[PDB]
Amino acid sequence: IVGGYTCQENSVPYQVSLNSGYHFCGGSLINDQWVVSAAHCYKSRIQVRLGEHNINVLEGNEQFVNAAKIIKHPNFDRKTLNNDIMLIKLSSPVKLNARVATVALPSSCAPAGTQCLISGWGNTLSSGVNEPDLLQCLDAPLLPQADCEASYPGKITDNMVCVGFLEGGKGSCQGDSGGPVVCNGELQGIVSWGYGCALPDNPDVYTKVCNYVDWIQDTIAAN
Amino acid sequence: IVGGYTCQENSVPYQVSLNSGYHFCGGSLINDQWVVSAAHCYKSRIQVRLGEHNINVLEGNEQFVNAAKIIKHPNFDRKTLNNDIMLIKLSSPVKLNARVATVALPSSCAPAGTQCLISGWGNTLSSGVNEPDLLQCLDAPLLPQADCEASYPGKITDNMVCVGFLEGGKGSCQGDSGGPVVCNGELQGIVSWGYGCALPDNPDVYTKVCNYVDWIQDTIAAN
Ligand SMILES: [Ca+2]
Ligand SMILES: [Ca+2]
Repeated sequence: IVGGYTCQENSVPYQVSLNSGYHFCGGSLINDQWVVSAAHCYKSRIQVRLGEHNINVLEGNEQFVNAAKIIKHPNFDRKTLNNDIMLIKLSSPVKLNARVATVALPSSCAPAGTQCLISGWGNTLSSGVNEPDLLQCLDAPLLPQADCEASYPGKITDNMVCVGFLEGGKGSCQGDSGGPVVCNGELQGIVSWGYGCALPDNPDVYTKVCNYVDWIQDTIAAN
Repeated sequence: IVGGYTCQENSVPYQVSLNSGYHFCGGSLINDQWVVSAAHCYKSRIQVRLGEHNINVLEGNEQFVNAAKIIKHPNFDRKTLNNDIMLIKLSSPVKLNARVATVALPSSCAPAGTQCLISGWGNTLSSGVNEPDLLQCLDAPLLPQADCEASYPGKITDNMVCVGFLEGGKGSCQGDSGGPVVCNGELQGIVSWGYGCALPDNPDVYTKVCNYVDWIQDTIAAN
């Protein structure tokens, strides 16, 4: 997260870090046994870390659990990043508490102009790389589809929404991928892709969660 | 390497990739049993990969060897990046050939205006991250010390040299660290740090190898 602020500790309780020997993607806890992330974050072995604030320091609220089942959306297109959604079933249920909590699935598609919360341990620079220790937060609005499209001529599907600032300076970056976009307490997007980081005219693109609720439910039920 | 070109295969034979389960730094083969890198690339276990072109594909010329002894310069300052030089003794001597060859230590400090060759598997973007598969190359000049200093007021020591373009667009980035800066066939610098990547007014900084020859020799001899 470029140009965000440090979240208050454990203030984003559904935020998880996907770890493969290092943090590589975020995710969201949607029930005591399941995490939703980006399909582009797939790896054959993943340790899910919940209750984190400082990814490099054991603060006492961490829960570390291995991924049992990792399910990429059957129509994920690694080329367009269309259907960039994946589900992770935890090897075991976590203890839900103050610092480890679930986030609701969306009851509807949020309108353009809604203010959402984006979080992650992703790169904090507009140029070069700086990996933060503490979880970063960013308040940003949902843009109208037409600005989305204009920005990435021919690349936006209806399973994608733009979130951000057309003027630059703030945004999601590498390492924020698969993390949450929460609006009025519901998960509206999954951090997916953008061009550069925090650059003018290049908003962030998110997987539109409101398009997969069914998919999410069925999968969880069948698995 | 931002704005460089793809090296001709095995055309930079002394170039090594430092691997810890993934490429994280470059280095230079200076003899059949030793690699010079950046101290900031230290890790307690490293596999050195020589004869690479495509870091993700086994092309048939690779030599993979574990690091036996990893020696950071005793005055390395993790804060200023002063003395950012490290030596790696390979668990065993490599077979020197066409694609795996050594690069000479400098007989003298190169003058400003000399054209050097920079190579690496580092990030190729000015904003955001793109890790290349093939080794990237960049021809760039050595800048006068005064431009160096002006650029990073209070941060340059005499063990540092700037290499690059004051106008931006070309440069070393994350992942090129510890790699070579070769001028007229001799190792003149080790990729060390810069602000952003490929940005105007922010040249790259390299460890000045001509200041450590003695150190290099003694170490090799004593170890
Ligand atoms: Ca922690
Ligand atoms: Ca290879």
